[PDB]
Amino acid sequence: MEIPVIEPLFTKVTEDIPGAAGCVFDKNGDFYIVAPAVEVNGKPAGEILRIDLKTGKKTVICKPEVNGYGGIPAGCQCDRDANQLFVADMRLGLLVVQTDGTFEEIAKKDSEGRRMQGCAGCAFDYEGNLWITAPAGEVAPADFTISLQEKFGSIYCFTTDGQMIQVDTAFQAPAGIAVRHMNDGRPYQLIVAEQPTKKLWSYDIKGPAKIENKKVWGHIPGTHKLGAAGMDFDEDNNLLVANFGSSHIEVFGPDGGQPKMRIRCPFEKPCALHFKPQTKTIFVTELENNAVWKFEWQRNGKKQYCETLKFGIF
Ligand SMILES: [Mg+2]
Ligand SMILES: [Mg+2]
Repeated sequence: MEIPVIEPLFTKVTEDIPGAAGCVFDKNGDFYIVAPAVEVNGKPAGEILRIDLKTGKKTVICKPEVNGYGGIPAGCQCDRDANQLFVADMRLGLLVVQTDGTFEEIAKKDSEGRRMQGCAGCAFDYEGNLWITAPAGEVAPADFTISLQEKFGSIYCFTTDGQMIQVDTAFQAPAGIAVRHMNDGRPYQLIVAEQPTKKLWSYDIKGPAKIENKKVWGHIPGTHKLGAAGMDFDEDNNLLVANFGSSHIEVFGPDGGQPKMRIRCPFEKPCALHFKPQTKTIFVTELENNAVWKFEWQRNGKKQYCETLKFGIF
């Protein structure tokens, strides 16, 4: 059982973005990168940037900061009803960021009164609930910590009613995250990457912030220390998963298990992925060259929540 590999042509899009992680298309087809970077001394110096795709030129729209504590934004999703970005920050929690660069911190505490943990990945379901991974410890002003060895990583659901609910915990560095939907649009499965354990986990989604039947859903190949990072579904509900401790993007079928195909990259350390809406084009961030690339996949992406806005014919 050798896993078949393809080597499509990758094209460089932009470069020199230290930590280039989360990326997203907004409702105008503009492209954003979050850059969870620090300065030499270690002070957070996170950034959210917009990329001109015909030129690769970059524009910093936001340097998140709260009480002089800098952000480490890592993951991002675009909203549906308003063109605004929900941003998962490893120092600041969940931010909502306008295209005009202004932002709001969403929650200092969760629904049980606990201080919020720093967040990394997030995925809207089609009902507008945001599922979030939190591999960091408490948000600032607490000292930064990371569940790369100890199991204090957590999962949240930020519901359409405005509740920040912790739905599971005791993960070792949860990273990427995605929601599988049935053909009729109902959220069905939550998939969570547990980065250093090489596991992808699945839950049955029974409602807003109600998940159960947790199980190991997929295995990430590779012998290195870090496995899965970012992930996204294609329109057939194949899950593409950046394998950080490698030069590959893994492709799982709807049934999980072992990858049914691997995509070899011209670089190590793939981090985040995102389809361009209505195209087969996948954008990939990677931390060997701190750069962004694109390549063509075999079919279009699964529509993100922000693509599901509909309007009465009147
Ligand atoms: Mg649990
Ligand atoms: Mg993505």
